[PDB]
Amino acid sequence: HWGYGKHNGPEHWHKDFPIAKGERQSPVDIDTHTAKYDPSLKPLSVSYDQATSLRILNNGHAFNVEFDDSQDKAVLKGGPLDGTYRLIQFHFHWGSLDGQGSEHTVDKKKYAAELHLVHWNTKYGDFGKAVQQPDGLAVLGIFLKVGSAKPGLQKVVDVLDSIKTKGKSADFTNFDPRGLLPESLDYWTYPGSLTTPPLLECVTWIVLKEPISVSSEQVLKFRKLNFNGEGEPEELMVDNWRPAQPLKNRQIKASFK
Ligand SMILES: O=C(O)Cc1cccc([N+](=O)[O-])c1
Ligand SMILES: [Zn+2]
Repeated sequence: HWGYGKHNGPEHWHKDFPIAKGERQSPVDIDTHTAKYDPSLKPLSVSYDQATSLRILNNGHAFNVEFDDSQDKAVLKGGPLDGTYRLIQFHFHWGSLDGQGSEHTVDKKKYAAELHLVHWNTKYGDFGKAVQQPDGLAVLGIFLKVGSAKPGLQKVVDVLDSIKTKGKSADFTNFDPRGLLPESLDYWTYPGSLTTPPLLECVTWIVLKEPISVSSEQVLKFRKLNFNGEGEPEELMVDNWRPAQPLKNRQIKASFK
């Protein structure tokens, strides 16, 4: 099934998911010179004080930190959005080396990794219904550069040994995602898609301008994860990023001058 090898990676996905060649696919390259400042954009409202993390899962593609999304406890609002979007999970994409790993690029620059905080529009009731709608999801994307450690990341890094292989989970309560945010909430936004199959065109992307810094040691621990299941040939979970897709008939808008 789909993955990130030679035989099953991004360049193959269209055969099972023809929307891979669609009009609003993600990620994209962000051309900072052509993204226009939109004064009508609002500040983003990230309200994570009541967030309830529950579990961390290796799904064979990344690891997900899952939240209780049965009430409006961690929500994203404002920005480009109408209405309220509940946090369901976050996950990352990363490289085999520090010079690649992000999905979005900035003037063709690849970051070492990219964090995706996935939220669904409460007007649709549940995640599965929301992904069927063009305004169903809001994904907050945050770039990771290698430098100083991110203290708030370390709890995640240190549990990864317990979820080495596909289908492993571990309890992961009381994790505060605020510790993964940069200082500024300046952002770019555009309409796009899930970046893994089924590649549904249901996402308002909000990509923060300011990266977070993580240490080399932190990203090295991401790269010890496995795509494979327990006792299968080990294949390191690295390069689990989809490359930039054609922008087509879209505009990327900036919240900032
Ligand atoms: O790979 C999946 O399981 C599908 C999926 C589910 C939730 C968010 C997603 N995203 O692209 O941000 C993709
Ligand atoms: Zn993602």
